[PDB]
Amino acid sequence: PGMETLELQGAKLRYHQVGQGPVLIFIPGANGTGDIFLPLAEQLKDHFTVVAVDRRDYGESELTEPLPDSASNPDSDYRVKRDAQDIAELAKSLSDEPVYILGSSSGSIVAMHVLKDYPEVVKKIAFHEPPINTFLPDSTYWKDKNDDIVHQILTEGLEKGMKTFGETLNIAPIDAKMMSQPADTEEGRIEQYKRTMFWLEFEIRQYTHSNITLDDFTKYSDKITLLNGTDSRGSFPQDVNFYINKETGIPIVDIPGGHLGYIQKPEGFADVLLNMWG
Amino acid sequence: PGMETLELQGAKLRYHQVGQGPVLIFIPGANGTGDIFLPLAEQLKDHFTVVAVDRRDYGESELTEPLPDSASNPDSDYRVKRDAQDIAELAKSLSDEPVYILGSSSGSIVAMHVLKDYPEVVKKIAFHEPPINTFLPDSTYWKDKNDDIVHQILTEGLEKGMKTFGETLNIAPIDAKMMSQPADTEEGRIEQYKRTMFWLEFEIRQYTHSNITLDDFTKYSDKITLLNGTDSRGSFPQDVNFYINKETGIPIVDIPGGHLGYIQKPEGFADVLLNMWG
Repeated sequence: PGMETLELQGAKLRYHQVGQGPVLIFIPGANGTGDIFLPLAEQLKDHFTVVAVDRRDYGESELTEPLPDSASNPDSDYRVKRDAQDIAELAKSLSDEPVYILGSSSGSIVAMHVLKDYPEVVKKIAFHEPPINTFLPDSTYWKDKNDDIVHQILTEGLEKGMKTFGETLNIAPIDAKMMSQPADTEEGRIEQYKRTMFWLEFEIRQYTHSNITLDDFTKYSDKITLLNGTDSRGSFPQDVNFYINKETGIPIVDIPGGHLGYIQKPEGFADVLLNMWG
Repeated sequence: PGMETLELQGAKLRYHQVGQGPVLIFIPGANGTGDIFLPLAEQLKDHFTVVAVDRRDYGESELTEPLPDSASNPDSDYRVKRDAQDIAELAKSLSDEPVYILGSSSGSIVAMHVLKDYPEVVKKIAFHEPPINTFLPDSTYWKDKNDDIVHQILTEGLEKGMKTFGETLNIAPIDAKMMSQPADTEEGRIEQYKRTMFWLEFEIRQYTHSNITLDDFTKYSDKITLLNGTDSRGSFPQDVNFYINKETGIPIVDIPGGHLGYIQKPEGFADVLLNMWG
């Protein structure tokens, strides 16, 4: 709304444009959207054609293709180079002459890569408070500090909500210890976080309130066995089975282990499945 | 163990298979991957052809089409129905007879939908500790609690996120205040958290250690201005501009506001820009 569109490879790039005169392209930082520049643009519109971009991963811009799987790697250069190319292609569609460019924060980093890889579109460029470290002395120190902070923030946020969730459902301590144990590797721990966040957004609410009724069980009563772990007593999922059994007559079979008894006590769990179905 | 693949609409479904005899399909819960059943499958492989599935969004399975946008909706049934469909088409591809099926946790919910919508593929089925609340007398209490845990993770990321911006970028706290001001609708707040998580994983490490050298600046030193805010003195980004200035001679221009001075002091910011470029 109020925004123009430039279609590029993998994205529809949306930007605000106001004013008259030489093109001045503003590149946003962490918020990623050009609206943060509109009060500044109002002050400038008599001297520049001000262009404030939503970078392709943000705001009203939209990817038309998924990012490469490699983009989640901390060393990936795909996004920063693609953002820089976005600016250069937006510059050429708006002007035949080199333009004015200002980026702030990560936007200044994009602007450095515009200058490096497409200097032909740069008349003048400004780097407002850039947080890049690569050329600093001992830049590995700052790279490692950033990698650590990101790791800490992501992993710590989920463990709080995962404790609360466990206490709500009265999951046994044994079970909660094991379905929250952090993976033995670096990539194992990241995949855990991604897995848990997908589960939170896309599974737990959708599945636990899905359209199942007791009528759906009684039709096929003779086929159903309900399994409660002998080490997970008092937890919410056992109450769910207790209710099904109360209202349908379908029997509960007790089985070793807790909520994860199939991995906690494999031989014991198996023995019971053979009792049932062997 | 190499996994088997079944190509379905929208996904390559991957699964482990061991043993002989009637088919027995294990459906995983929140971890989403069948490998959690491999010790149990070893106990049963003399009696059943054991099949332990990676549900299509997890593990070695892979989507071949994006998830629908509406899958994010807490009331969406796309994923659980598609999960149940996957199991039934797996059963038909493995066996001309109805098969044995066991799901645990959210996998037992998938198993309920398999029995409900594809009863013809179920010989016998076990629901191990299901966390579904829909048919319970107090469903609403459990459902509202789940929505609330999910809501918790969102709002804790919001406030931890103000701590993130000031501690990842090392910037004055008034600037981190503005960078983390809550969006003014709930839908906007959900997008805000996604935008912070994306920036945290996909932007800050990749950009702040991208391949810019001081030689890249000296080559176009005449085009470049470094911008430091007058209200954000002391921060790491100003230290970066100080180092660039020290090594290349490129001038630093002070400009009103802090790290976000273009919106904090738009007319003071513009006046400086016009002295540089107007």
